[PDB]
Amino acid sequence: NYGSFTKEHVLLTPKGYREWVFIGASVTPNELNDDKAAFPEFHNVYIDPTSWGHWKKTGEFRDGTVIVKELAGVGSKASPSGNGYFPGEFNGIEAMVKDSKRYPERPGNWAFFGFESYEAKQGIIQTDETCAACHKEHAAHDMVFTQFYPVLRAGKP
Amino acid sequence: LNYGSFTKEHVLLTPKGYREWVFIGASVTPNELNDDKAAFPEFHNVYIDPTSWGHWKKTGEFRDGTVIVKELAGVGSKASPSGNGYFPGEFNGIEAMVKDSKRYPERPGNWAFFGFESYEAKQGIIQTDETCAACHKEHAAHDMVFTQFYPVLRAGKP
Ligand code: HEC
Ligand code: HEC
Repeated sequence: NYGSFTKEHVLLTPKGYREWVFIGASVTPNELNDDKAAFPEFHNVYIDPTSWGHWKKTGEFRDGTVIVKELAGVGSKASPSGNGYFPGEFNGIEAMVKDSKRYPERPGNWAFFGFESYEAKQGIIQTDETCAACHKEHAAHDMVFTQFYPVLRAGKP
Repeated sequence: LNYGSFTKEHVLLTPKGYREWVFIGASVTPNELNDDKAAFPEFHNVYIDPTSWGHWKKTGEFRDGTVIVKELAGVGSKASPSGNGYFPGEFNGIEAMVKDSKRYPERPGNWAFFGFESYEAKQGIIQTDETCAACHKEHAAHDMVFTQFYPVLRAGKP
């Protein structure tokens, strides 16, 4: 079980998630979003190893699934490989945890967490309006935007 | 504990399970920003093997036996509920590089670079130094790897 939680079932700030299973990266640069992306700017997304094993067998997110979206800045727009976007420095993380026992009234049993900094002890749980509304509305599978996770789409049975 | 499988002629066999290796960073060179034909289209998701990641945490150096896989994917869209930008589509192919001072004593940095004809190919095709190493040698921040674009590596070294 890769998440740890407070008494009130708040996700403690994940550690070592960069050693979890990467499932996809997207980029919303500030310069293409009126100088402020909602989630600036590169997004590197990870699912915990245990939930990955379960996804390879079921194509479903189990209770205990932790997904971390790590934000990084655009570091440059041209390299020897051509023009585009290339990452810079880390900016922070978002996370979501699915758990029908801890979050029985949350849409999809998912809890969404923001993090004040990489130094924070624990996440801040989010109201449904702030995160779950957009994800339920538009994500291809169980409030996870799998249309942007080719690792997931190719790993499911 | 090495992650590269090789023929007897030291040819790297097509890496399997590298999507469970340690992701070190992602970039994108969209076709539309490169004359409709990027050199490596389009998203690049880069992995380093778990043993060499463990060694990199300790030393900030690539051990003998390092395998790095660059997985290419398409731009699947440019707009999503999160904003405008680039979002990946389907998998396009892989590039790889393997460090080995005994198998590859005459290659710059002892790196062998491999292209792969498709995801079905049994093995890679080792590349001449002109085709890959020359660019990597000449611009990569560290030991022919573009660590300026791998924040995972930079933050994970001592
Ligand atoms: C990516 C995200 C992830 C990664 C898993 C996933 O479902 O994709 C997490 C854990 C997370 N966000 Fe989310 N989000 C949105 C989109 C389109 C993507 C994938 C493409 C990309 O990386 O840009 C996400 C969309 C939205 C959004 C639409 C207006 C809302 C308001 C949010 N997301 C809000 C939140 C959170 C509230 C602070 C939060 C903790 C999220 N998302 C977590
Ligand atoms: C990315 C790459 C990687 C990942 C490791 C790394 O050093 O970044 C591999 C294994 C690989 N390529 Fe290379 N390449 C270049 C640049 C700037 C980046 C990182 C930024 C990005 O992802 O876009 C690379 C540069 C170049 C280049 C400059 C003109 C050439 C000709 C090549 N690369 C050629 C090759 C290969 C020849 C077929 C090959 C097997 C590569 N790269 C592997």
